[PDB]
Amino acid sequence: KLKVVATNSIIADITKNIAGDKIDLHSIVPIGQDPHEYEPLPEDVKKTSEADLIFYNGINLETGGNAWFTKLVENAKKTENKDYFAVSDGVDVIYLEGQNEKGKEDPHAWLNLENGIIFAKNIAKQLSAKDPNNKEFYEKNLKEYTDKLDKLDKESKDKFNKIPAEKKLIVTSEGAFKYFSKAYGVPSAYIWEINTEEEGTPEQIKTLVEKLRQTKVPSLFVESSVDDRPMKTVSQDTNIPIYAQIFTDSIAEQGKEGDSYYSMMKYNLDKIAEGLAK
Ligand SMILES: [Mn+2]
Repeated sequence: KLKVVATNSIIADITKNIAGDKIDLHSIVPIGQDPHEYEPLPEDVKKTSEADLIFYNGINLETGGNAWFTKLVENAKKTENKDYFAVSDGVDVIYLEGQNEKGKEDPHAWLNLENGIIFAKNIAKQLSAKDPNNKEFYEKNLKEYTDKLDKLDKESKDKFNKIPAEKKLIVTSEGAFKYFSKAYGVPSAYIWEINTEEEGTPEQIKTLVEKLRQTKVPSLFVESSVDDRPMKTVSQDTNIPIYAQIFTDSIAEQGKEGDSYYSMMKYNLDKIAEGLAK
């Protein structure tokens, strides 16, 4: 069976939904861990060597740890677009605020279901290319999976319409909501823009607090994959309660709510809608 490697639990989850049990999947970044700067383990390095097909997010996700993914994929002598593929190829890339080049991209594409579908299309493409036997299975799973996602996106484009503008702000630690914001029309603020930066300096915190004091935002959120101290601080300083943990860089641990791309997207939608209705 096809030996596949996903860099993180999101891509891995999407992959499972395409490949079912037709492949040997290994997911590098453990659930709940930050996929921006990860130190691949020996099993990770071995599985990547043996892999027929490696999926990563690209658009500047796995290029901290000073390019851990690049170095992973160097050492394993793998070739871009032959052995490994960025599953974000195709997304309308959004860039980080201020800096603006290759390495100014914001990686968080998947917080837009349409992009989640693009990922699935890319994942399915490559699975088929590399394992033509199961081409049909994949495409069938794909069509089903993207329907599931598309429905959900279709249903959610409205969720936020009734939120009073001055409450309508998603606040999370990392600025991982740019795509979400664009897709569902709810602005987002944050303590640090991307996890590769210092995380939760008194300055970032002050900046966010001062922005928040100007709002009537009822709830802050905190992602499942970051230290929550900084946001607790924001919470305390603005007296805005942290309403829910949500999912940016990772799906939930096995069995919890949100433990798949689809249901983490569903969870986020729901919790944020409730959180901001409060
Ligand atoms: Mn992130």
